Amino acid sequence: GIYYTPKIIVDYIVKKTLKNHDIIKNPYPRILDISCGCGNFLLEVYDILYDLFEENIYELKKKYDENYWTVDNIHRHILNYCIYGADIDEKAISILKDSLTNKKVDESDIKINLFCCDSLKKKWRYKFDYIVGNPPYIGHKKLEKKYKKFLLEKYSEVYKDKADLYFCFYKKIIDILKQGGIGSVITPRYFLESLSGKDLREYIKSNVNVQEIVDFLGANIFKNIGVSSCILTFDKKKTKETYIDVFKIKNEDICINKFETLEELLKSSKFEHFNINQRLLSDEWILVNKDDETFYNKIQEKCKYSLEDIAISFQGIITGCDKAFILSKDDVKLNLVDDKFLKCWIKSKNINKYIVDKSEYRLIYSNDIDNENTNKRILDEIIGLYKTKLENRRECKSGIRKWYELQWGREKLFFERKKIMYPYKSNENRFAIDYDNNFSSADVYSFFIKEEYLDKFSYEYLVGILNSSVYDKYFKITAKKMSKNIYDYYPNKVMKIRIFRDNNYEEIENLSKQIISILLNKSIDKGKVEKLQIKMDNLIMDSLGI
DNA sequence: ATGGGACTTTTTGA
DNA sequence: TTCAAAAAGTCCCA
Ligand SMILES: OC[C@H]1O[C@@H](n2cnc3c(NCCCc4ccccc4)ncnc32)[C@H](O)[C@@H]1O
Ligand SMILES: [K+]
Ligand SMILES: [K+]
Repeated sequence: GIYYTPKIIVDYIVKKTLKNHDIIKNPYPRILDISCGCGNFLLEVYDILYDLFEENIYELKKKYDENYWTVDNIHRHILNYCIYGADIDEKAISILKDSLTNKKVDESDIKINLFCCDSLKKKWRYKFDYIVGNPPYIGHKKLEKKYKKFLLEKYSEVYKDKADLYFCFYKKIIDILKQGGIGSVITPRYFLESLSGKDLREYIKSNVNVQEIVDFLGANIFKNIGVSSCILTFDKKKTKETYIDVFKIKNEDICINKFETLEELLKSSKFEHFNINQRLLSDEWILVNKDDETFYNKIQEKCKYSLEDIAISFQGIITGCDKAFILSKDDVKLNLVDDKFLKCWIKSKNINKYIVDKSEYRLIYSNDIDNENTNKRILDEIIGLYKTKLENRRECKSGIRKWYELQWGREKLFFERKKIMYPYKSNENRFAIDYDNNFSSADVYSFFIKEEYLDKFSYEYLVGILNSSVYDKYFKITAKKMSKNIYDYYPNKVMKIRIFRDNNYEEIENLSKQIISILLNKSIDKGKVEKLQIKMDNLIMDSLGI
């Protein structure tokens, strides 16, 4: 339903927009929260406004109607002309209306600008000086399909495919912000790097000046909520400089109440600060300090190939109901399944650097079951146990897929070959050579080398550089940060990784072969692997001139 | 009970 | 026909 923003963040966002407002020049500022809820932001806006008017009451009295500008009239003026809110939930609006009314503690029917409505559909009849708040976050699975049709038709500039509802709130906030106005919101951080956020990033960069980005990375800002947050402050002021302040957290384990204010935390050693030229932003926003930019640019300039140039990428199997098709390799039910139907099956946790654990699970590649009479035992006793849920998959409702078939069985011959596999979400680079024809779900991605690039790049060389500390840091510069100690390792970024080939190729490959050989023996002395990795990292840093 | 850690399905638009 | 993206993740315990 409704999510509670921490008070320290609310106060920071309100101060960000109002701390330098010239109330003498403009005593009628319009401040709007478009998903105000119970008024976490708007009630704080009231307090800031009240002090602002009271500190300058005599100056306003002298400059303007001296009967209008009294301390006793500040409450009425704020509610009539300054505070605006919208929310879909009428109970929240009712509570906020009482809270705003009780700030005074009837005289005559004071009107409060609170709208119970869908903020994305409301005919907004004027623009606003300042916009603050915390919009709803709803992804592609959890957003109602009927509503998505409206968003795709009307918010197509920021919303396509797997985009999120809060993209549209960025759009609406920008569109109804007054010229010279200031907006400050807390949203998920994912749009900063995600493929879905590309159009939204283009919309922001070309319509507002981004003053500041506070990136909390994987820190837990909302207690008991699995989301990662950032704060964006932007304006429509005519400026020539357009440089962004970026505050990036250093330690994700920090608790947000370290000081009384967020400014103390931002200026502390817990955060790093650097500046980014908004004019230099491409479709991607590479937000790193100068040392990392130099590091990243050296590697990009030195590497003449990308993984996409040399490799074929694919996502793993999607059965659509794992419990129906995935069995423990020691399950007695597998005696019913001819081994021609059985594939080795691994999870993301089975991928280490350079090699995969031995599989403990088997997939029934049910697409190869010819019909329901020749293998009735498998259908009745294993797969049919989940027949109702299997029939509710989209391709079964439409008749594209039989009820016992895998939803997305892919191509078997893609998996039954030497290939490289990596987990879809990890704390570090973990690229392994698969020797055992392992299948996997979508928590593991795979690629193999194009035949015309085999004489330039071997699998052993590739897992060598890809698992190095250099490439771990290099990938994480632009990688999508998901939660604490987790990055997405998806092809839309993994395949952009650039690779090189030079005089160190042979020794890097040989070091990788030694690592693999040690990792695969029984009396495993894991320690020497670390020494070999350090030597390989030195060769790689020498190659890339870092 | 909360807060922190290990781990990751299938729905969905294109 | 069939690809790949998506954390207001999910679930557990001390
Ligand atoms: O969570 C943050 C706050 O945000 C409010 N809020 C959500 N969503 C809209 C909204 N429009 C989008 C509607 C999306 C939708 C479509 C179908 C069914 C259910 C939701 N407009 C104004 N406040 C909103 C919530 O009430 C809450 O207080
Ligand atoms: K006057
Ligand atoms: K988080």
